Amino acid sequence: SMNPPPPETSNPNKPKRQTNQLQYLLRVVLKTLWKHQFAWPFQQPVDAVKLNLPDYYKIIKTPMDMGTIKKRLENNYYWNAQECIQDFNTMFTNCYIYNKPGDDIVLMAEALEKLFLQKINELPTEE
Ligand SMILES: CCN(CC)S(=O)(=O)c1ccc(O)c(NC(=O)c2[nH]c(C)c3c2CCCCC3=O)c1
Repeated sequence: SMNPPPPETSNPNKPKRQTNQLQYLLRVVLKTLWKHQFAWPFQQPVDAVKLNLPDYYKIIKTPMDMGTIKKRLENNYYWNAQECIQDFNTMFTNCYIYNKPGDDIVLMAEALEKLFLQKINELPTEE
Protein backbone atom coordinates (compact mmCIF):
# COMPACT_ATOMS: atom_id res chain seq x y z
CA SER A 1 0.00 0.00 0.00
CA MET A 2 1.05 3.51 -0.73
CA ASN A 3 0.62 6.30 1.78
CA PRO A 4 -2.24 8.69 0.96
CA PRO A 5 -1.31 12.21 -0.13
CA PRO A 6 -0.90 14.39 2.96
CA PRO A 7 -3.72 16.74 3.94
CA GLU A 8 -4.11 19.92 1.96
CA THR A 9 -2.25 22.83 3.43
CA SER A 10 -2.98 25.66 1.01
CA ASN A 11 -6.11 26.37 -0.93
CA PRO A 12 -6.26 29.46 -3.19
CA ASN A 13 -10.04 29.31 -3.22
CA LYS A 14 -10.42 30.02 0.55
CA PRO A 15 -10.41 33.51 2.02
CA LYS A 16 -7.63 34.32 4.43
CA ARG A 17 -7.23 36.43 7.59
CA GLN A 18 -4.98 36.94 10.56
CA THR A 19 -6.47 36.87 14.06
CA ASN A 20 -4.98 36.98 17.54
CA GLN A 21 -6.40 33.48 18.24
CA LEU A 22 -4.67 32.09 15.14
CA GLN A 23 -1.42 33.91 16.03
CA TYR A 24 -1.60 32.38 19.51
CA LEU A 25 -2.29 28.89 18.14
CA LEU A 26 0.83 29.04 15.99
CA ARG A 27 3.25 31.09 18.08
CA VAL A 28 2.24 29.71 21.50
CA VAL A 29 0.21 26.50 21.28
CA LEU A 30 1.92 24.74 18.36
CA LYS A 31 5.33 25.97 19.38
CA THR A 32 4.92 24.60 22.90
CA LEU A 33 3.86 21.17 21.75
CA TRP A 34 6.43 21.05 18.96
CA LYS A 35 9.34 21.21 21.45
CA HIS A 36 7.95 18.64 23.84
CA GLN A 37 9.98 15.51 24.51
CA PHE A 38 7.10 13.40 23.15
CA ALA A 39 6.21 15.37 20.00
CA TRP A 40 8.27 13.59 17.34
CA PRO A 41 5.74 10.83 16.44
CA PHE A 42 3.27 13.64 15.80
CA GLN A 43 5.43 16.04 13.76
CA GLN A 44 4.65 14.55 10.31
CA PRO A 45 2.11 12.20 8.77
CA VAL A 46 2.43 8.56 9.75
CA ASP A 47 4.65 6.99 7.05
CA ALA A 48 2.91 3.63 6.84
CA VAL A 49 5.15 2.51 3.96
CA LYS A 50 8.43 3.07 5.78
CA LEU A 51 7.02 1.71 9.04
CA ASN A 52 5.21 -1.23 7.37
CA LEU A 53 1.79 -0.49 8.89
CA PRO A 54 -0.55 -1.39 6.03
CA ASP A 55 -3.63 -1.29 8.25
CA TYR A 56 -3.03 2.30 9.47
CA TYR A 57 -4.90 4.07 6.63
CA LYS A 58 -7.53 1.34 6.56
CA ILE A 59 -8.48 2.38 10.08
CA ILE A 60 -7.59 6.10 10.10
CA LYS A 61 -9.54 7.93 7.36
CA THR A 62 -9.03 11.49 8.70
CA PRO A 63 -5.26 11.60 9.24
CA MET A 64 -3.74 14.65 10.87
CA ASP A 65 -0.37 15.64 12.36
CA MET A 66 1.30 18.73 13.75
CA GLY A 67 3.46 19.20 10.61
CA THR A 68 0.26 19.65 8.60
CA ILE A 69 -1.25 21.92 11.26
CA LYS A 70 1.91 24.05 11.30
CA LYS A 71 1.80 24.44 7.51
CA ARG A 72 -1.90 25.22 7.59
CA LEU A 73 -1.35 28.00 10.14
CA GLU A 74 1.66 29.38 8.26
CA ASN A 75 -0.33 29.40 4.98
CA ASN A 76 -3.42 30.98 6.58
CA TYR A 77 -5.51 27.95 5.71
CA TYR A 78 -7.76 28.40 8.79
CA TRP A 79 -10.29 31.19 9.08
CA ASN A 80 -11.61 30.20 12.54
CA ALA A 81 -9.47 29.05 15.47
CA GLN A 82 -11.88 26.18 16.06
CA GLU A 83 -10.84 24.65 12.73
CA CYS A 84 -7.30 24.42 13.99
CA ILE A 85 -8.34 23.11 17.42
CA GLN A 86 -10.40 20.49 15.57
CA ASP A 87 -7.30 19.27 13.72
CA PHE A 88 -5.31 18.87 16.95
CA ASN A 89 -8.21 16.93 18.43
CA THR A 90 -8.41 14.71 15.36
CA MET A 91 -4.69 13.92 15.65
CA PHE A 92 -5.14 12.80 19.26
CA THR A 93 -8.34 10.85 18.60
CA ASN A 94 -6.65 9.00 15.71
CA CYS A 95 -3.93 7.86 18.14
CA TYR A 96 -6.53 6.53 20.60
CA ILE A 97 -8.44 4.79 17.83
CA TYR A 98 -5.45 2.95 16.34
CA ASN A 99 -3.50 2.22 19.56
CA LYS A 100 -4.20 0.35 22.86
CA PRO A 101 -4.18 1.69 26.44
CA GLY A 102 -0.75 1.31 27.91
CA ASP A 103 1.05 1.68 24.55
CA ASP A 104 3.95 4.13 24.64
CA ILE A 105 2.44 6.24 21.84
CA VAL A 106 -0.80 6.57 23.86
CA LEU A 107 1.04 7.77 26.95
CA MET A 108 2.81 10.28 24.65
CA ALA A 109 -0.47 11.47 23.13
CA GLU A 110 -2.08 11.77 26.59
CA ALA A 111 0.74 14.03 27.78
CA LEU A 112 0.67 16.21 24.69
CA GLU A 113 -3.14 16.44 24.85
CA LYS A 114 -2.96 17.48 28.53
CA LEU A 115 -0.57 20.28 27.62
CA PHE A 116 -2.66 21.23 24.54
CA LEU A 117 -5.81 21.56 26.68
CA GLN A 118 -3.95 23.70 29.21
CA LYS A 119 -2.69 26.03 26.51
CA ILE A 120 -6.01 26.48 24.73
CA ASN A 121 -7.67 27.33 28.06
CA GLU A 122 -5.64 30.57 27.70
CA LEU A 123 -6.65 31.46 24.16
CA PRO A 124 -6.91 35.28 23.88
CA THR A 125 -10.15 37.16 23.18
CA GLU A 126 -11.88 36.99 19.79
CA GLU A 127 -12.20 40.15 17.65
C1 LIG B 1 9.19 6.32 9.51
C2 LIG B 1 9.46 7.65 10.23
N1 LIG B 1 10.67 7.51 10.98
C3 LIG B 1 11.93 7.27 10.34
C4 LIG B 1 12.19 8.45 9.43
S1 LIG B 1 10.72 8.27 12.46
O1 LIG B 1 10.16 9.57 12.47
O2 LIG B 1 12.05 8.37 12.98
C5 LIG B 1 9.73 7.08 13.36
C6 LIG B 1 10.38 5.95 13.77
C7 LIG B 1 9.67 5.00 14.44
C8 LIG B 1 8.34 5.18 14.67
O3 LIG B 1 7.63 4.24 15.36
C9 LIG B 1 7.70 6.30 14.23
N2 LIG B 1 6.30 6.35 14.52
C10 LIG B 1 5.44 7.45 14.31
O4 LIG B 1 5.80 8.42 13.86
C11 LIG B 1 3.99 7.27 14.69
N3 LIG B 1 3.25 8.31 14.92
C12 LIG B 1 2.02 7.95 15.22
C13 LIG B 1 0.94 8.94 15.55
C14 LIG B 1 1.95 6.56 15.17
C15 LIG B 1 3.20 6.12 14.82
C16 LIG B 1 3.57 4.61 14.62
C17 LIG B 1 2.99 3.71 15.70
C18 LIG B 1 1.55 3.29 15.41
C19 LIG B 1 0.68 4.32 14.75
C20 LIG B 1 0.70 5.69 15.40
O5 LIG B 1 -0.21 6.09 15.97
C21 LIG B 1 8.38 7.26 13.55
